[PDB]
This record gives sequence, C-alpha cells and structure tokens, in this order.
Amino acid sequence: RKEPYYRAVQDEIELYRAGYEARIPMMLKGPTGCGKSRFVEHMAWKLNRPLITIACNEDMTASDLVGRDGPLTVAARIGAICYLDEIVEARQDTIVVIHPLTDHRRVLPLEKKGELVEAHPDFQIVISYNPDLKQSTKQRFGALDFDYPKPDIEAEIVSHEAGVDKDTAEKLVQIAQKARNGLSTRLLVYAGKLIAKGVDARAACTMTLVNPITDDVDMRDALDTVVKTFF
Amino acid sequence: KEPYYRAVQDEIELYRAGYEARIPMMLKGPTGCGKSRFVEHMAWKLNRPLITIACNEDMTASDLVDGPLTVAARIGAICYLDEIVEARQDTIVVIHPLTDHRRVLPLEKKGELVEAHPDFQIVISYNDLKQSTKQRFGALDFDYPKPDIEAEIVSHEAGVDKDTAEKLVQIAQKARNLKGHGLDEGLSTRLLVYAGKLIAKGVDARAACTMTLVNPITDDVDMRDALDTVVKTFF
Amino acid sequence: RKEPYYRAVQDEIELYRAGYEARIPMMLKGPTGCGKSRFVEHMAWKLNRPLITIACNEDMTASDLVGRDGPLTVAARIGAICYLDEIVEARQDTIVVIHPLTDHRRVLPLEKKGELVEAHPDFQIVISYNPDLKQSTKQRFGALDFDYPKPDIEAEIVSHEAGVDKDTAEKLVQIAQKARNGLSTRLLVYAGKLIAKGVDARAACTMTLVNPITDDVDMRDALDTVVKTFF
Amino acid sequence: KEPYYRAVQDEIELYRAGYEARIPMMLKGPTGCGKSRFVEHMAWKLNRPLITIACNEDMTASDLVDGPLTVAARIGAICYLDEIVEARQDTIVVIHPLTDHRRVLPLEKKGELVEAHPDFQIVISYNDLKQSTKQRFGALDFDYPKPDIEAEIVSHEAGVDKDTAEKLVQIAQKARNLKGHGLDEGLSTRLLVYAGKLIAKGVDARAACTMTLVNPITDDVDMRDALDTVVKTFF
Amino acid sequence: RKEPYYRAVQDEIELYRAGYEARIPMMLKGPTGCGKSRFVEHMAWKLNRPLITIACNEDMTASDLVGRDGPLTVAARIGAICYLDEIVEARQDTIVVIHPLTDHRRVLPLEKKGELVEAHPDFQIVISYNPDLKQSTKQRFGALDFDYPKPDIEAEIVSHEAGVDKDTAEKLVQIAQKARNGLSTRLLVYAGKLIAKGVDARAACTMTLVNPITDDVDMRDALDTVVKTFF
Amino acid sequence: KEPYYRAVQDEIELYRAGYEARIPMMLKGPTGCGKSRFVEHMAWKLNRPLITIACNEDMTASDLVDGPLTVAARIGAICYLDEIVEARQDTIVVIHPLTDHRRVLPLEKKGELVEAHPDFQIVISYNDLKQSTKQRFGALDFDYPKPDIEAEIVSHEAGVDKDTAEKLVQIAQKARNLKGHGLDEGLSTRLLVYAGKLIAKGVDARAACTMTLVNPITDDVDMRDALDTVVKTFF
Ligand SMILES: Nc1ncnc2c1ncn2[C@@H]1O[C@H](COP(=O)(O)OP(=O)(O)O)[C@@H](O)[C@H]1O
Ligand SMILES: Nc1ncnc2c1ncn2[C@@H]1O[C@H](COP(=O)(O)OP(=O)(O)O)[C@@H](O)[C@H]1O
Ligand SMILES: Nc1ncnc2c1ncn2[C@@H]1O[C@H](COP(=O)(O)OP(=O)(O)O)[C@@H](O)[C@H]1O
Ligand SMILES: Nc1ncnc2c1ncn2[C@@H]1O[C@H](COP(=O)(O)OP(=O)(O)O)[C@@H](O)[C@H]1O
Ligand SMILES: Nc1ncnc2c1ncn2[C@@H]1O[C@H](COP(=O)(O)OP(=O)(O)O)[C@@H](O)[C@H]1O
Ligand SMILES: Nc1ncnc2c1ncn2[C@@H]1O[C@H](COP(=O)(O)OP(=O)(O)O)[C@@H](O)[C@H]1O
Repeated sequence: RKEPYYRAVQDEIELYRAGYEARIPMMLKGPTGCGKSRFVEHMAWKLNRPLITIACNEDMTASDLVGRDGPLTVAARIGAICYLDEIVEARQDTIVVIHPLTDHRRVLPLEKKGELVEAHPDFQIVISYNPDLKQSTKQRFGALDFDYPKPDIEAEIVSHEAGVDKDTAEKLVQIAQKARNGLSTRLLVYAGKLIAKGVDARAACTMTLVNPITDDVDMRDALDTVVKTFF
Repeated sequence: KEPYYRAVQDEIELYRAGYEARIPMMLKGPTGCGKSRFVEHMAWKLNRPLITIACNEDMTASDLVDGPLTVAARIGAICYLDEIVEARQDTIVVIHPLTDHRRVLPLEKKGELVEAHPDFQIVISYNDLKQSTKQRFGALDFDYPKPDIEAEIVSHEAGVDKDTAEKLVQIAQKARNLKGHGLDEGLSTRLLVYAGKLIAKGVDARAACTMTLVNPITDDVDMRDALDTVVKTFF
Repeated sequence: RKEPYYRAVQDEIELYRAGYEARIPMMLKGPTGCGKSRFVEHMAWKLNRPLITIACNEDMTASDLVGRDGPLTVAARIGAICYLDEIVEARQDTIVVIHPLTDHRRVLPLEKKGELVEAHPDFQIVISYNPDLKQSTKQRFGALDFDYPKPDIEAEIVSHEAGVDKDTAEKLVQIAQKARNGLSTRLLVYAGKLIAKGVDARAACTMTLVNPITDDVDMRDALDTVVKTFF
Repeated sequence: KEPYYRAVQDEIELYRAGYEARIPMMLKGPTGCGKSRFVEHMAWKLNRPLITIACNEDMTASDLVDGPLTVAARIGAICYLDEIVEARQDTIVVIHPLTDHRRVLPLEKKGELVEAHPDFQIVISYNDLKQSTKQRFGALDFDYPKPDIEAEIVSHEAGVDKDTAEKLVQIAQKARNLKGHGLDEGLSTRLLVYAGKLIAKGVDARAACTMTLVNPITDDVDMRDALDTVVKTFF
Repeated sequence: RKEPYYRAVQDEIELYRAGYEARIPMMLKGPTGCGKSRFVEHMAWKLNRPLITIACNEDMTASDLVGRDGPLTVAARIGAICYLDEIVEARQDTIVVIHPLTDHRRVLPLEKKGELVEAHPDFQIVISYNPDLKQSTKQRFGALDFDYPKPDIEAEIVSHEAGVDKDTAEKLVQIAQKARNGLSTRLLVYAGKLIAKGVDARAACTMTLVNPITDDVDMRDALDTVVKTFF
Repeated sequence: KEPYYRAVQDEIELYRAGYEARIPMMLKGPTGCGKSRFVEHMAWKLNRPLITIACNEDMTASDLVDGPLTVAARIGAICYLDEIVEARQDTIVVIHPLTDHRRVLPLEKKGELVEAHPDFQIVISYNDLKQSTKQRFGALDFDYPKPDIEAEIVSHEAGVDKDTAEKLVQIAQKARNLKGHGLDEGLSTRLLVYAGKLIAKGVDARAACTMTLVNPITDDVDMRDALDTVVKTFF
C-alpha cells in the first residue's frame, strides 16, 4: 500500500493512535471533504492495518453489512479497520448491528448462519459523522472534531494535490473561506488542477466552486464576484 | 465517426482539460439541450471508448458493478451515467471510491479490487443527490443555444431550410419566456427537431408545431392557445 | 387480426401515420373512454404492425417492463407498437426505463442480463395520458389531443357498437353531454346495449350513467332528472 | 340447486339482460346485504358455471392469471371477484382486456393469448378503484331489503318464526337509523341471521341480540345501551 | 392437555358454547389481560378441540397466515379453533383472507397452490379485539364483552395463580382498581408471586404495577402513594 | 467467573426473587448504565447458562426461533434479548407464548411445540413496544450510580486511581444536570470509563475528556465549551 498524503492540522493523529490501542471505537466529525476519509487511510497504513470502507446510505440493510458474507464480518474476522463513511445517511436501525462490536463484548451474531464470530484483537470500527444517530450508538464512540484546516495549511494541501504554485492555492483558499458564508477541500483541488491545464482561473473556479454546489443563479454571481476579487 | 455537435460556449475545451486532469464531470441543464450528445462528441474528439448507463431505480449494485462501470475502469473509457438522481442510492455511492485519488472500484463478493485505467473518466448528468456526492464532481452548466446556433442545429437535425428552423426557434423563444408564468420548463431542442421533420415530410406546419411544441408541454387550455397564437404568426 | 371500429373525429389518423414513419414517439391525451386505446389498435392494424398493450399502474416495476423477458423488450425486438396505457398511474421512476427507446439512441440495456438489444426499425412507443409525468419524459413525445367527439359523431359510434337506432343513441349522448357537468363513451355503449335487451330506458341509464361513476345520492337525482328529460 | 334469494327490486331481470349483453357488472352496497348470494342465484338461474375469487393483497398476477379468471374465460363461466378494492392494482388492471370489445386475457410468460368463451362474464363487488376501472362496469345498487322481505329472509335463513324475524328486523331498523349519529354503518342482514339462530337454539333473545346486533358494531357505551334499550322493548 | 384455570365472571362460557355449535365466528372484546386468551384455551379443552394461536402484528402478511402451509390453513383442515390474538395490530388487508372462512362459504382459496380446502365441520375462528377493523370484518362476528372482573372475583384469581393469601390479593386488586384511573390482571399475579418470594410489598408492586406501564415519574409517585395506602 | 458488578440498589435481590418466580424481567434505563452487565452478574450468581440476543430489524422469526431463544428454552438458561424495541414486531410476539403460564414456544414449520425447561427465563432491555407486550414483564428501573459507587466502578473498569475517577464522575455529574437544557441524554458510564483509560495510558486528561465526554454527545458549540469549562476546572 502506498502512503496517502495527510497533512496534520492539530493533534488528531496521536489521539487516534492512543484511542486505537485503547480498544475504544472512534468517530470522525466534520464537514464534507475536510480529510476524514483520508485520515483513516493514513492511520490504517501507519498502524500497518487492513482497511475496509463502507459507503453508508438510506437503502443499506443489515444483511448488506453482515452478509447473506459481508464487509463488516470480514473486517471482524481479519484484523481490519472498518470505516463506515456517512453514518448519518444509513437507516439507524441497521447500525445497531455493529453494537455487539463496539462495547466490551466483541462479537457479531450471524443468527441467519448460526455462528458467533471472534473479533480479531486488532479490530476497530471508525465512523464518519457530518456534522441523527441514537444515544445508544453515539455514546459508544470516542470522537475527533475535524474541520477545514487553517488557511495556510489548506493552501499547502491544495498545492501538493492539485499541483499549482502557492499564490494560486492561497487564492483558492481565500475564495473558499468566504464562500462558506460546507465546501469540500476536494473542490479546491479540482480548481487548481484545472488551472494546471491552462484553464482560465475564473472558469476553473466556476466549474468547481460555484456550479457543483448551488443551482441558485444569484448565489453564483455572489461567488463569482469573490473569484474576481483574487483572480 | 464525429457525432454532430455545435458548441454554444467553451464547453468543448473546458471538458477537454477537465478530462486531462481525470476529473469527474457533471453536465447540468434542462432536458434535450445536447448533454447526452456532447459526451459522444467529446468521446470522439478525445479519441476514446464510451460506455453509457441509463440509470433507473431497478438498477442494483451488481448490474453497475462484467459490469459496465467496471468495464470502463478496465479499458480506460469515459463512463457516462445518464440521469443519476433516478438511481437508488446504493449505486450513487458505488462510484465514490472511483472519484477518490485512489481511482478504484471494489468488485466485492466476486473477488479482487479493481484499479482503473489511467484513461478512465466518470461523467454524470443532472438537472436528489447529497452534497457528499455533488462536491465530488466538476460541473458544466448547459442551456439552450442562442437563436443563431440553435437554428443551425435544428436545420441540420431536422433536415429543413434555415428559414424554417429560425421560425421554430422563434416559437421556442416565445415559450421559454413563459416559465414561472405557466410552464414548468421551457421548450426542448428535441421537440424543435421533432417539429421540423414533420414539416420536412409535408405535414402542415401549424399541425406539426401543435403536436410537438404546444401539446406535449401544456395541459392548460388558455395558455395553450397562447402558444397556438405564436404558431399562427410564424406559420 | 380483425379491424377495430374507429370513427375519425378529426385529422388524428394521418398525423399519427406521419409521426410514426418519422421516428417520433407518440402520446395520446384525453379523458377516459374517448377512443384512445381503440385508436392505437386501429393504427396498429392499418400500418400492419404487431401490438403489445401495457396496463400501467402504481405497483408496476421496471423488471415487470423489461423482464426478469418482459413486454417492452419483446416489443423492441420484434417490430411492434408498445402501448403504455394509463402512463400517469405508473411510478414515474419506472418509466425512465423507456427513455433509451424514445430518443435517437434506440436500445434497451438489460444490465441484469448483460445484453444491449436492437430496436427493430419498425418499433415505436405510444402512451396514454389523462388528462404527472417528468419533463424529461414529456418532451420526448409528440402529442395528440383526444376528446369526446362531436354529438353527431358520438351518436354514430353508440349506434354502431351498442346496436340501437339513432334516436336512442342521440338521447344517450345528450344525457352524457350534460352529465359531464369524465364520462366514458363506453358507458353509453353499455346503456344502449341494455336497451337492446328490452330494458327500461331510465333503468338502462341508471345502471351505466349514474351508478358506476358516483356514490353521491343527490348527484344521482340530478343525473336521473336529465335522463327523464329525454327518455 | 337454487340458492335461496329473495329479490328486493328488478335486480334479477336487470342482471339477466345485463348478462345477455355480456356486460361486466358491479354489485354496489353495504356488507352482508345479499350481494355474494345474488350472484349464485343468477349463476343458477342463467344456467352456467360460477368461479368465485376472494381478493386480498397477496394476490399476485399469476394466481389470478390454470388461473381461475383464465378458467372462467375458457369454460364460459361467470367470474365473481369479491372485494376487488382490497386487491393490489396490478390485478385490477389484469381484467382490463377482458372488459374490452376484444374479450381477451393475455396469458403472457406462459405463452398464448386467450380468447374468452361467449358465455363468459366478469362480476365484481364494491362498497380504491380508479375511474378508468369503474367506468368499465355496469352497476346495480344493493341496499338492505324492506321490513317485509327482510324478515322473510331472516326467518328462512335463521329458522325462526315470522314474529321473531320481524322483531329482529325492527331492531335492525332502529339501528340503521343511527348512521352518521354514532354508527359507521347500519346493521347487516348477516348479523340479523346470526341472532335468530341463537334464539332458534334456546339462547335468551336479549343475550342473542346483544352479542350479534349490539356488541359487534359498537364500542361506545352510551349508544350501545341505546341499542340495548331497543332490544329490551321487542324482547 | 391440562385444563387452564378460568374463573367465570358472568355467562360468557355458555354464550360461547351456544355460539360455537351455531356455526358463528366469535370475537372477544376487552382490555389487556382480562382473561381473553385464557378463556379460549378453556373453551378449547372443554369442547375437546385442538387450538392454534396466532399473534397478529403490523408486519404479518397473508402468506404468513395461509402458507407459502400456514397456521390458518392447518386450523381449517384439522378441526381446530383458530385464535387470532391482537387482531387490531395486524394489517387490515391481510385479514380479509379469513373472510371465506367466516360466512356460509367455508373454504380457503390457496390460489398460489391451486387448491380449495375443505373446512373441517368442527372449525371456528375466534379473535381478540382491544378495545380499527373493517365493517365487512366486524359484522361477520358475534362478540363477547370482556372486562376486568369484579373486585372479589379478581382477588380469587390472583390468590389462585400467584399463590398468596386473600388479604394480600385484595390489596393488589384495590391498588389496581384505582390505578386504572388498562392494567393487566397478569401484573397483579406477578406482584403477588413476588410477595410469595419474601419481597417487600411495595417493591413487589413497584416492579409490576408502576414500572412496566409508565415511564412518567410523577405518574409513579401517584401510584406509589396508593400502594402505601393498603400496604 | 464473576463479572464485575456493583449494586446501586436492591436490584440483585429483587431480580433473584424475580427469577425464583420465573417472571419475565425488563431492565429499564439509559444507555451504558450497567444493564447488560447486570444480567451477566445475575446469570453467574444464580448459577445458570446465559444466551444473549442483539435485536435488530433484519432478525426474522427463524433466527430467533437451532434458534437461540429455543436453545435457552431447552437448556433452561436466562435469555437476555438486548434492545427489543429495535426488532421488527413479528419477533416481539414470538416471545408471547413464552411469557404465558404455558412456558412454551411453537417451533412451527420445523415441527413440534417446545415446552421450556423450569430453569428458563426471558430478559429484555428497554429505554416502540405495545402495552400488550410491556405488561407481560416485571420491571427494574436502572439509573446512573451515585458518585461514590460510580467512581469505584470507573476506577475499577478504567484502571485509574480513586481521585481521577471522582473527577470524571464530577464532570459527568455537571453534564447530566443539563438534560432538557441542551442535552438529549446525560453522560454514560461507558464514556466515563473510556476517559480514564486514555488517562491511564498517558493521554492529556483535558484531551481524553474532550474526545469521550464532550465531543461524542454534543454538536452545539457554545454548550460544548460549557462542558470544556467543567473539564478545565477538574483537570
Ligand atoms: N490534512 C488534510 N486536510 C484537509 N484535506 C486534505 C488533507 N489531506 C488531504 N486532503 C484532501 O482532501 C480531499 C477530500 O478529503 P476526503 O477524504 O474526501 O474528506 P471527507 O472524507 O471528510 O470527505 C482529498 O482529495 C485530499 O486530497
Ligand atoms: N450542439 C447541440 N446543442 C443542442 N442540441 C443539440 C446539439 N446537437 C444536437 N442537438 C439535438 O438536441 C437534442 C438533445 O437531446 P439529447 O442531447 O439526446 O438529450 P439531453 O440533452 O437531454 O441529454 C438531440 O435530439 C439532438 O438532435
Ligand atoms: N372514434 C371513437 N371515438 C370515441 N369512442 C369510440 C370511437 N371508436 C370506438 N369507440 C368506443 O369507445 C369505447 C371506449 O374506448 P377506449 O378504447 O376505452 O378509450 P380510452 O382508451 O380513451 O379509454 C370503445 O368500446 C369503443 O367501442
Ligand atoms: N335476498 C337476500 N337479500 C339479503 N340478504 C340475504 C338474501 N338471501 C340471503 N341473505 C342473507 O344475507 C347475508 C348476506 O351476506 P352475503 O350475501 O353472503 O355477503 P355480502 O352481501 O356482503 O356479499 C347472507 O348471510 C344470507 O344468509
Ligand atoms: N377469569 C379470569 N379473569 C381474569 N383473569 C384471569 C382469569 N383466569 C385467569 N386469569 C389470569 O389472567 C392472566 C392474563 O390473562 P390473558 O390470557 O393474558 O388475558 P388477555 O388474553 O385478555 O391478555 C393469566 O395469567 C391468568 O392467570
Ligand atoms: N455496576 C455497574 N453499574 C454501572 N456501570 C457499570 C457497572 N459495572 C460495570 N459498569 C460499566 O458501565 C458500562 C455499562 O455498559 P453496558 O452495561 O455494557 O451496556 P448497557 O448498560 O447500555 O446495557 C460498561 O462498559 C461497564 O464497564
């Protein structure tokens, strides 16, 4: 596995490491595209552990999770980090399935199969939360508070991923900063990456910063005035 | 193999560089405005295979995931998923790991994980979707072409002379003017095409416009005659 | 196939013929029992083409349409006219299935089977619409505006189908005309057909014109006053 | 084989000619008023086989379509579909091509199309249905028979003397008077039957009427004693 | 089969016996735990007849009832008493399935199997109703009006089932009587049975009379004042 | 094999006699207050096998009914069904004949009826359920233990000294005070445990309390700093 590029905003990586070894289930909280998913993949490799990602949604059922085997069960048998992305989207009654894996009992009853699986001692559930869950689900997790990084830091992230000089990346950040009166950092990476293809700066921002997020016209010409301030 | 497409703006070059960065694109705009044909033109201009998916609700994970979306990932082909919003959401999130820096779709159950070809790109069409999904895309905004260009397209697609096409656009122009004033959506370019070809076959122009431009988009009688008023002035 | 009796009210039959040969999908719009279904069957035989009828409803799914093969697919392979009656009743997300058959692309992706079918060059979709659909579905169709025919004409239709003299048929029409302050022409055919069995004229109308349509009592004795005007 | 039926109106002759024209009939009216028994009497009087279908929601297309509805089409038998409104709607529309001038049900999947026998007729029962379906039927309106006739039926069905039957109808009469004033629906003839036969077996008439005429139709206590007041006057 | 202990409150047992032999379907109406289910089992054995109980619920379907064979069908073939407990809870469209068994026609169409079953001449449907059904379902049944028995009688029932002296049972009844400003008689049996285990009288009532029924705090200290009146 | 449990009240003796009468018990109270561990302690103290069921919605009749609930009936073991309300209702009513005087579960389809062992007991957990089901149970009301006892539990479970545990409880005390004033539910004992063990591993106590006591239960910022104020006073 190649190492995923994650730039630490604060002390979130040792808090996770501490939390991981300490048996406790982790919850990541923040807006869209603030590096939550990437953080997991960075910790998954840094701790030298397998990674299984689950894109949760409103139509996902329990048997999609445990099997008919399923991702959650596989993640339980082999020592893997099970990342339930977008936990809010999923039906909240399909998530109580993970409850036998989150407290001191660490097993998964596949009562359709008549089997009680072992939880590989190196197993942990991490979930993504933006920005509702049950209290019997919330209060079984430790929580990290993620957010869009400091302007200097985000500018470093954009330049590294999109492939543009600092001066352009700072402008993308300053535009984005005022744009969130959330707006994914990935959209800034897209914008810069387009500029790295000889695309008009405003057009690059129009494609990524004003069009994918809102279909309100007078919205756009409020964000396309702030793009014209810097670019 | 160039499919007929007339650019209204910088969409051809913007999508070009948009593909050069392998960025997931979203085509936004009204129905029948050239979105589905724009992809074909770019798939030809960028010189690469194209796989089209018509998204409905009875489209499970399996059929999207031997799977067409999986095929475009192997070959390195532009994957155009038309009308994504209609598809149930356990599909919309299937494309999520293909929108990451990873470039990878998980062929679970069946076996291995699939790392996509460097020439692969995912394209969707859009007028719901979550902000988690919308912000994974770059976006181009399509609207009905200006009278000059639109008439050229109609004339070419309908097989009618320039004069007839201009009048058809003129009718469509007077009808798009009425959105929020009686129409849920202005007149499509597709219906403009539909009209000229009835005319190109000898059908009375007033009748041809009635069954393609007036009737399909309106049930209200007093504003349907308003469109009929327009037709009787240009034809 | 025996020819279905269709009496032309105006220029709807050459407009369909013109529209058919011209690749465009047709939509029939009008009240219940104004001869929409019959018109299709008349055009189906007159153009010497196979006919597949689909009774759309709120519980009909896409796999009921394309197959698990289905009617729509069969209609696509062999050169047939696929008539989707009562298109408003069906779930509007199950109808976007026909979209790949209605524009210039003319195919049907059976992604459950891994097959892309050819559209037999003599294939067309016609739908029944009373009196909502998506704009992405509406604006792919040409539309004919059907309605209950002129009094003289409907009287001819009733006499031909029910089997009664003109004088009785005119009365059924005049009653119906004022009854629609819709009311199917078929109910008039039923009424006359009962009169052709030695049934009291008012009783024949009571069974067909006032009872099947409304369960409001004071409604009935408003329609049973107009039946007593003519009969 | 004549099943016991007493005509309240011209329903027997109206249905007779209604069948002679092979017209789809609908029986409208309250529950337990003789609708399901009227069909049997006519199926006997018109001298023809009869197939009855009890429509619920777990009645797919297959079970209606070797299928009973298909059987009546082959043989030429009156097909009585009881409580149509309860059935899911992909069934209600199965009968549509059998209500046309065609007289034909499509046995799709399995094979051929099925042209029905000239002696076939479809009958439904009704107190929802679309106007597209309701206007495919002729309709007869059933209501509870007038005191003279109703008592004769009760006496015959219950096996009680004329005097007892009249009082039971009298109780039912005073209860149908209260609809919109405390009762969702008046007292059925079926419950009137139920009462006499408890009485025909030696059960105290006040108790017999209580568990058949009062209790099954009312939960409200102060109007339940209102019905109990009626019972204690005739019994 | 051992005889179930049922104490007759009034003339409900001969009315059932009379109703049973007289072909008519029976309905039991009353609050929770007033001896409705027990009454059926008492009549089932006293009439020397097999008994099949069905716990109706909002997710129960028709095929759960008739088979895929099912309980209702089995109860129809062999001469058994089919007891549909909690009929209000079930989907009311899944219960019209029993309609062909409740009138003079006594059959069950398994149209999925292509079979019309005989109704064993000794077959009857009894249902539990607390305290809505369709009129086409209601008016096919005879109805018995059950209720919590007279204080003297209920005290006899508690002493017999729980195993406590009269004086304790009367107190449980008097507490319960005022508690229903329903409250199951079974909760009184539980309370006394706990007292028969050396449990504090108020604690025994707290576990059964104030805690299982309400989660309102100021409710509890209104019922725990009346428990302190007698105990 | 005694699992660590500290009694807050008479729950151990009340459940003891509650089992001696073979009465179905319900454990009521907030999440993470020791309900699931109380059963284990009693299953050990009463000297008998224990089968635990985690109830979700995709738990049909079959998996509850070779079935664990059936197993506890044969063996004579306490059957703890955790979070019953989450389970679909055709399961909640499966336990109904096991709550009667009969003591019997019907293994239908598969065959015979199953009479349970005299040592069998059914236990559920609860904070919906019908009154028909709730009144089939005896009930014990659990709440978070008083500061003395709670700190002892935290200290034991967290592996921290008495002083640290008391402060953690103090923080939890100041947070349970805020329910109805900004919090949907007070701080669990489980999160109190979670905090001490980060501290028992060298994590900064202010950070440890932040990610276990503050962050998991609050999204509102101005009252999240209110909890942060509390943390900065005790740590
Ligand atoms: N430390 C970081 N903070 C913020 N964004 C980052 C960081 N490191 C990488 N990114 C970029 O953010 C983009 C989106 O992050 P993502 O994993 O989608 O966040 P989320 O899971 O919260 O949506 C990635 O493409 C990545 O390049
Ligand atoms: N450059 C163009 N701009 C607009 N419309 C065009 C252009 N070229 C062709 N068309 C016509 O406009 C119609 C647009 O419909 P299509 O692109 O197939 O679906 P949609 O636009 O809804 O994705 C086509 O029928 C086509 O004949
Ligand atoms: N030209 C016509 N106009 C109106 N009604 C007609 C015509 N020709 C036949 N009919 C009669 O109308 C009846 C109902 O027509 P139908 O096909 O049900 O219309 P729809 O499909 O709009 O409900 C048929 O039984 C037919 O006999
Ligand atoms: N001519 C009649 N009119 C009214 N009721 C009758 C007549 N003949 C018999 N009955 C009795 O009335 C009851 C009507 O119920 P039934 O006809 O079976 O169901 P429904 O009337 O709801 O279709 C029957 O139980 C029958 O005993
Ligand atoms: N005659 C009676 N009246 C009231 N309760 C009784 C009677 N006989 C027994 N019981 C007790 O009532 C308890 C609950 O009765 P149950 O069958 O649950 O009533 P329901 O079916 O109305 O809920 C039983 O445990 C039984 O011991
Ligand atoms: N006697 C006790 N009272 C309260 N909490 C306890 C006790 N003993 C242990 N605990 C701790 O409290 C937590 C309670 O969670 P648990 O009992 O497993 O779930 P729940 O209480 O939600 O059923 C456990 O993690 C356990 O470490």
